[PDB]
Amino acid sequence: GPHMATGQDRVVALVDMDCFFVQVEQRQNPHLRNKPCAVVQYKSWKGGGIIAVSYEARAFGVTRSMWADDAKKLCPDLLLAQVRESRGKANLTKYREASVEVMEIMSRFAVIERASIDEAYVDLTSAVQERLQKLQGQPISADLLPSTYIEGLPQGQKEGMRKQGLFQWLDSLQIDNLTSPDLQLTVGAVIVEEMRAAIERETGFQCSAGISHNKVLAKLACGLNKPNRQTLVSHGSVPQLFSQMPIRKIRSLGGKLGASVIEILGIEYMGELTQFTESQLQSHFGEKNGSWLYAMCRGIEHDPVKPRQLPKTIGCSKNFPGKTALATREQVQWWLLQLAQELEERLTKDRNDNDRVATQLVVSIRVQGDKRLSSLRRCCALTRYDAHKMSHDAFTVIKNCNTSGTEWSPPLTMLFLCATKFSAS
DNA sequence: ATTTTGACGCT
Ligand SMILES: Nc1ncnc2c1ncn2[C@H]1C[C@H](O)[C@@H](COP(=O)(O)NP(=O)(O)OP(=O)(O)O)O1
Ligand SMILES: [Mg+2]
Ligand SMILES: [Mg+2]
Repeated sequence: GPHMATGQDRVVALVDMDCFFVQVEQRQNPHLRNKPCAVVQYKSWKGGGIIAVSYEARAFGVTRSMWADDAKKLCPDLLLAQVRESRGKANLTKYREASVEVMEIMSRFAVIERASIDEAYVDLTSAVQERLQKLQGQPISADLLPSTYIEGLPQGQKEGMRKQGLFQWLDSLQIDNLTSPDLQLTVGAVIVEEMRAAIERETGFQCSAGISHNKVLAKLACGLNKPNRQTLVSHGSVPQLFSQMPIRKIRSLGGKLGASVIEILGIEYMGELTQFTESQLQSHFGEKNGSWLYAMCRGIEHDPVKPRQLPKTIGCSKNFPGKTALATREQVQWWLLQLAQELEERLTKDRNDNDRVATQLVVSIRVQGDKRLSSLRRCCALTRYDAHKMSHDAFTVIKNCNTSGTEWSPPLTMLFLCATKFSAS
């Protein structure tokens, strides 16, 4: 009763860009706007691999991971934009720079945690408290929430339903109680509307957002009404929402651990987890996972929004599939150099922009035949931003993987260089 | 022969 926490202490949002790389290319090239279109990497093999897909193209069944040649069979008028290639490899600079544009706008509203190239969590608890004091007991108008859905409502056309639900929600709010979690979430949603409007005004990019009491629910909420909408998931919405929510839809449960929860417990939906004790869950999934599941299935999570706007590592990777695997010393050294040159460029820019220097270089390879993604992953000192030195050091750290009696055996199917362990500069 | 990343957990 009175002593059981309900995980309603924070307001957390997750903002995620809609079909991000596609919007970057559509801003650049107006001919692609409002069209079925996709972003691809490479072009020779089956037209290139798709990494982002506009919503118009998704209506035809185009998805990420599809070869463009196959996507064209589903959507003959599909337009394509190709990722830049530099030094023989895909170069994602344009998208990293566009991400910085968006993150810098979001950071004006609150401290953000960069969760990926196109999404960030926001802890709005303080901003909501400030806005609630500003409002001075004033009711919140539906006009302040023009793109907000309230999950679970209405109860008891698309835009018509959205407005019905929002009206039910606002009608039910206790505006004069500044500690009401539902009121706090609603003010959070007002702020997120302002943030999303700022992003669109200042970059041209549209996005979706989730507003809830924690990161997992905010992330889940964000996807419920993509694109170009935001969704509020209240604590009270959790039992119904989770009662038919596949376990795999919750962040971190989309892989092996989620599969094991389903198999071991004989359940399908997140809400079914409430029928196990914390000790039972810890017994099957470990102390950490068990406690996390016990709270999460009740809508409770405590993972903080970490104050981190910049990536913690800077890496460069290339696969060499099938017959393109690297089989000569000259090939291996040339490609290590290419990767190191891109890495040097990004590191030098990072040092100038962000007042830090990486101190460790991680080298990873895969050998043809090896079932593992990586055959070797070894570190060495990163003491100077110099591509020839980094490539020589990477070769030094991997040369013993070569069985060859000038020849490289087994052929290499992947090279990877990653700068880590940043210090202030 | 989707690829190119990037955060975090385990031992
Ligand atoms: N498997 C992959 N490999 C490479 N790049 C990828 C990728 N998945 C995504 N990206 C890149 C390309 C993506 O544009 C970007 C963000 O990924 P999302 O947020 O998961 N998907 P999007 O924003 O496109 O659509 P929406 O969120 O509206 O559903 O990351
Ligand atoms: Mg996105
Ligand atoms: Mg995303």
